[PDB]
Amino acid sequence: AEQFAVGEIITDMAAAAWKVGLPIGCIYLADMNSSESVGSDAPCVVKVEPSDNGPLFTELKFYQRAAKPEQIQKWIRTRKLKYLGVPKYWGSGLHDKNGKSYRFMIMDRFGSDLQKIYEANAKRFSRKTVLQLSLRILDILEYIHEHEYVHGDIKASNLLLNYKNPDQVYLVDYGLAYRYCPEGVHKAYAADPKRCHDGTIEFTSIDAHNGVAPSRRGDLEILGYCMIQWLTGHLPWEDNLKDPKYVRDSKIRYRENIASLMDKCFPAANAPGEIAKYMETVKLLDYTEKPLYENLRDILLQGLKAIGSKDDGKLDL
Ligand SMILES: [Cl-]
Ligand SMILES: [Cl-]
Repeated sequence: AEQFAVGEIITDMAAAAWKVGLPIGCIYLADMNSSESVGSDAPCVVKVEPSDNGPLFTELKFYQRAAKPEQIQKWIRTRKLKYLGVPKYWGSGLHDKNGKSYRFMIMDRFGSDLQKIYEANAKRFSRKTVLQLSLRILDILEYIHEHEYVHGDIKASNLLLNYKNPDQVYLVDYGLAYRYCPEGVHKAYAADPKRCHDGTIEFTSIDAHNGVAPSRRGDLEILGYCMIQWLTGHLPWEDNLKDPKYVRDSKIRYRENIASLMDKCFPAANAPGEIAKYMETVKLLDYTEKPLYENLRDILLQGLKAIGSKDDGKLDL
């Protein structure tokens, strides 16, 4: 069912006016209201779903709580970042059509996802690329964690490049994001009956596989599996993804013996040292424990030193 009449003007709850464009979930190009049509280079998108859609409500709440343009900018200034890969929230509202109620949200428009680019590079990213991606993902994770949320589903298809700057990567898709710490009260080590989702099976955390709610260590664990996938094209459990108990068993055993994971994934060869160190540091975290993000970033910075490079913000894609 069509949710918009192309080129109509929609007004958000803050009375800001936007125009709807072509598709690019149900996502359309959007821009500020003007005499012009919305073009292919539009700086925004409008996400629209029925008002009873759970994920868009969850996502909207995340964006309203943590992604206000001046909230992000303040954090950038105070932590001295070049940028922060949390997309900006521009507004939202309610839209009725054909007697059905819809929710809509306006957010930044992006370029390509990383999964497309990974597959065009024969399912490899270079070590330089992986370290630079991971540093920026750590900035993002620290931010969202400090604002009471975990993502639980970090992967290359949820990483998008700035439309005007291909060295800036953004983490998208908060429809299934979890408020692990509402009002500073950490959730208990247990399943949340309100949350069904377990992340993406090849990348998800051991906590998720055990059926408990995702926490901060889980996000960092997910990023660890992504790094291996990106560097090598593979994960050990990739042929058993229809069998969750196998995937969990494998992740548990490999966490208990990280050297065996390194031998498995970097076979007959030295493993890049930063990856084992990253994983050893994450392994030390308890469920409720606050990560030492700077130490994790130091581990990756040492990997850049090791290859004759530095954090110059260049993703080399
Ligand atoms: Cl804040
Ligand atoms: Cl291959």
